Amino acid sequence: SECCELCVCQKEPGTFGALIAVNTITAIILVAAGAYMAWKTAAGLGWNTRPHGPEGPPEENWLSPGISILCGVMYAFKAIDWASYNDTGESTAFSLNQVWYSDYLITCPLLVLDFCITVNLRYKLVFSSSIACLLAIAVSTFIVDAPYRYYMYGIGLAGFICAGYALWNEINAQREKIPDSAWWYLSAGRLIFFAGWPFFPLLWTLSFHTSGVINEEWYFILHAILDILCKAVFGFFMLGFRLELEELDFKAIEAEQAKLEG
Amino acid sequence: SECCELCVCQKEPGTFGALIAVNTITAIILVAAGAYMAWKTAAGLGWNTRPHGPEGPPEENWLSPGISILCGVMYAFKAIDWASYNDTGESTAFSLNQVWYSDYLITCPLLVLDFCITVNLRYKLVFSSSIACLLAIAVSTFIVDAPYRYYMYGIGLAGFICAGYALWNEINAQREKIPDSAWWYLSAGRLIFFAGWPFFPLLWTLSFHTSGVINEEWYFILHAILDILCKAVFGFFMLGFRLELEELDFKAIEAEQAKLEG
Amino acid sequence: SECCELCVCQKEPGTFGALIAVNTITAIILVAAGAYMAWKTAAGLGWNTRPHGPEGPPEENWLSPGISILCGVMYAFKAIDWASYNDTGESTAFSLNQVWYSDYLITCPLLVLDFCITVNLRYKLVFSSSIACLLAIAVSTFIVDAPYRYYMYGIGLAGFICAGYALWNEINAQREKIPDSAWWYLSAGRLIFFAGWPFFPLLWTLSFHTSGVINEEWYFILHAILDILCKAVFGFFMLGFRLELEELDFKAIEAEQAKLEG
Ligand SMILES: *C/C=C(C)/C=C/C=C(C)/C=C/C1=C(C)CCCC1(C)C
Ligand SMILES: *C/C=C(C)/C=C/C=C(C)/C=C/C1=C(C)CCCC1(C)C
Ligand SMILES: *C/C=C(C)/C=C/C=C(C)/C=C/C1=C(C)CCCC1(C)C
Ligand SMILES: [K+]
Ligand SMILES: [K+]
Ligand SMILES: [K+]
Ligand SMILES: [K+]
Ligand SMILES: [K+]
Ligand SMILES: [K+]
Ligand SMILES: [K+]
Ligand SMILES: [K+]
Ligand SMILES: [K+]
Ligand SMILES: [K+]
Ligand SMILES: [K+]
Ligand SMILES: [K+]
Ligand SMILES: [K+]
Ligand SMILES: [K+]
Ligand SMILES: [K+]
Repeated sequence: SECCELCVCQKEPGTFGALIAVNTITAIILVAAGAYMAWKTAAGLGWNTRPHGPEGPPEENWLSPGISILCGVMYAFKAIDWASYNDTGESTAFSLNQVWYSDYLITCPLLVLDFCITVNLRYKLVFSSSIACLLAIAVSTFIVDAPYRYYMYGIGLAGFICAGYALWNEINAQREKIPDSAWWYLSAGRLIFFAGWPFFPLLWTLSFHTSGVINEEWYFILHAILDILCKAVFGFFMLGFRLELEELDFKAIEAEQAKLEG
Repeated sequence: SECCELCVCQKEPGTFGALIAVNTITAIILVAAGAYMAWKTAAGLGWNTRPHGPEGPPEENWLSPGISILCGVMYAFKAIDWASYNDTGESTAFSLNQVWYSDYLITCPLLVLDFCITVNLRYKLVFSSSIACLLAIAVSTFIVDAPYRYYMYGIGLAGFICAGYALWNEINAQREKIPDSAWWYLSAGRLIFFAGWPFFPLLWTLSFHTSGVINEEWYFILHAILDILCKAVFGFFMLGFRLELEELDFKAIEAEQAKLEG
Repeated sequence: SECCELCVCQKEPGTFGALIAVNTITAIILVAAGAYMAWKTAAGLGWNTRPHGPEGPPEENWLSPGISILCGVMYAFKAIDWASYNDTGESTAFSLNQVWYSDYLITCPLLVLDFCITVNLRYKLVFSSSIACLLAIAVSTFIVDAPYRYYMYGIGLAGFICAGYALWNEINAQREKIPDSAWWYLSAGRLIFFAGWPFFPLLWTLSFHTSGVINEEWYFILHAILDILCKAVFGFFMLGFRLELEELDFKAIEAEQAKLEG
């Protein structure tokens, strides 16, 4: 039928509790992580919350909490949607669970931008737009029928590997500048970027529409954990990196000022 | 049926004259207001149209006329759409009247940005993106079915109140800088922002889909007046503010130059 | 029926080879042109590929290759879509051939921006957003029914003529600055802009939905050539302009430095 054997549209009303629970929990996690990040950025500069200043926190210091909070709002909307599936058995009109990877568009162009701004990686906009385009091909690979979904997957994967290589090069060409104390958080966010991301593309090969190992319910459940790790946990490592940099900057400024007085 | 009792889809062909008229009138108003604003910005700097310069009017001086003109084009498209409902009785393919608050997305992210640029309010992009996201929840609250539209409304209203509080704080933390002559126009645009906006959210509670006091025809008619007051009249007050600032700046420059010669 | 007499939906499975071929060829052309442009921008500054520097190529030097490559990816997706029409006889779920001029949105706001950045034309964002809005009216004129498609066409054409006039003025008010060596490429990209663009609007008058001279198959075939000329060939002239400017800049810097040493 319209709903494939392994879809959430074949599940009966009353059997969606797991999905609502997972999505509410992730909404809370993402929103609260983003709120901690927001508090940390507002409260102060470095690890010891040094008073910001007249201009306040930079506007890019809000990109990171921003994504986490927005993804949490998205997940709350998804859980509201899943609750309609539990009752009416037929979703909402505004379902963020209908189009797969449609929310990942926004989130990704915002995260790659974050990384590229914080680490001062070059071609910030280039990278961010490339990822938006590769995550538009991702949506397509879920909608487009069999033979052509694999052709589209090929294009998307080629570009993903190309952009990944270029990104790797950029981070490794900024390693010299990045202090060793701040590199821990960077390498952790990179690890999240090079392992965690390829996971999204490989889970495709075992998905409900491709193979059929993971049914749509469980695919959705797994993409929630992956979002906690991207979005939320990526931002906590990037927040850490930022704070380390800002504490080291405070230290450097204070030392420069000591030498200025002396 | 698909069309609720109090909808424009239940109205017979030939009974849409009022809607076409209102929407054409508002199109004219918004476009002409934006054109006056455009002329004023191009012609000169302050109230006495002081010759601009080599670079010309700043690109942000076009955000304000821009929105008004675009909303007027939107309303012209809406009136064309309403004319098809008057004749064919079944709308156009490209109807800006189908999805409610879908046009408000663009207009709002552009207006909050305007305010934040002109008054130099901090977190410009943050505020503008927050409003875009809260006006995406607004569209949802019109499409999503009963129980879940109120859950979504709750999220949207929470964020609206949060962003409103934050905005209020920002404007009041910039009051010291803003000259008293320019504050008149600011307080008027703020009044339009804190009263006029909450009106949009409260009319929801009495709308065709929520309660049923205001049928979709009249809801549409009221949202046209509200757009004249937001968009058009908001920009005339903001244009006024800008011009006041620019005239005071011209005065300050001329005084500084007199002291430079002396 | 839903498909008009002169549409690609009336063509039988197996008769789409021409469309696939044209769209694959254009995909290759656009991608390869954009890749040459990308190589040229990365490799060096001017015509003689002068080593760039620490910061590398400006982020706007990627807007031009970018569009060409993205339009090539779009056309590859279109050819994949056309192959489904050749086999299944009913398109893909993600068809870039469904909505007419929907891809032109992105491409156009990116190209006008390019021109305005490279030639330092004023009102860059204004122009780019105007074109995005006029190319949203373009999509409408393909979907909206008879009487109202001509009303929308009128609005779109009025704005197109207005923006065209304003653009002409801007380029002619920057002619004095632009060196004569670089003007060749500029006038060629302008020629592509003032002739080539009006072609898009005039082909509308003879299209499958308006008149019926050009059926949708051949309209699609012609819009592919027009994209090679816009996108691809526009960027090769703009790449040329950029390179000329950069070689002249290198020359000027080297002369200034000779005088600095002397
Ligand atoms: C926070 C959101 C994330 C990390 C989403 C990432 C999405 C991708 C890395 C998409 C990957 C792809 C697919 C699974 C579909 C098409 C092929 C790829 C590789 C672009
Ligand atoms: C110029 C356009 C304007 C002023 C539109 C504003 C729209 C809102 C303030 C939306 C308000 C909300 C709803 C009516 C729906 C969801 C809840 C709110 C408060 C976000
Ligand atoms: C690279 C993409 C290009 C050059 C697309 C350009 C599209 C236009 C110039 C659209 C023109 C118009 C229509 C054919 C429909 C509505 C009326 C116009 C003039 C805006
Ligand atoms: K901070
Ligand atoms: K950042
Ligand atoms: K998300
Ligand atoms: K989804
Ligand atoms: K994050
Ligand atoms: K002005
Ligand atoms: K402004
Ligand atoms: K509007
Ligand atoms: K509407
Ligand atoms: K306005
Ligand atoms: K270059
Ligand atoms: K450029
Ligand atoms: K294209
Ligand atoms: K098309
Ligand atoms: K190009």
